[PDB]
Amino acid sequence: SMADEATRRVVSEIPVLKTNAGPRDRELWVQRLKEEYQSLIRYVENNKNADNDWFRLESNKEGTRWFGKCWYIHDLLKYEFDIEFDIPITYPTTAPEIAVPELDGKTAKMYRGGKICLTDHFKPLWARNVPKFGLAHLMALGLGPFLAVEIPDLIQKGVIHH
Repeated sequence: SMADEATRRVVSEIPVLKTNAGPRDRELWVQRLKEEYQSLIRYVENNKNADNDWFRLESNKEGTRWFGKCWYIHDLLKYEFDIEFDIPITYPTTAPEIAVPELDGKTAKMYRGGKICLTDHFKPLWARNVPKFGLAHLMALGLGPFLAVEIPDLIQKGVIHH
């Protein structure tokens, strides 16, 4: 499978997550958050080592609301966008909906609130991997490929300015 090798090439050095727990699940949710932060920080460290340090994320105390920033460089100009998502009750079987609010109504590849349309391939890929993928994978496989198509397009069409 090209699909399987492409997934491995992107995520093989991202720590795999273990705990099947969502926000309501008490000590099991605290454990899943340890795995989420472990996976996120290793992904960030690998990104730094590859000159691709492209996002920052923080959460509320309970790890149910995530927010931060992503950066996309195009023709050597850096474009910054605020990002956010809620953790669904049914996480991690259900994937979170990433919002880039400043892009709300600026592309057909997003729905209301600036929520990114995840491919008919990203969702079944998440589903096939439950519960091994987490927020690092959402960034690497969901938001990353979105920006690599849409930011270039929106700069060309004069929708996004520097």
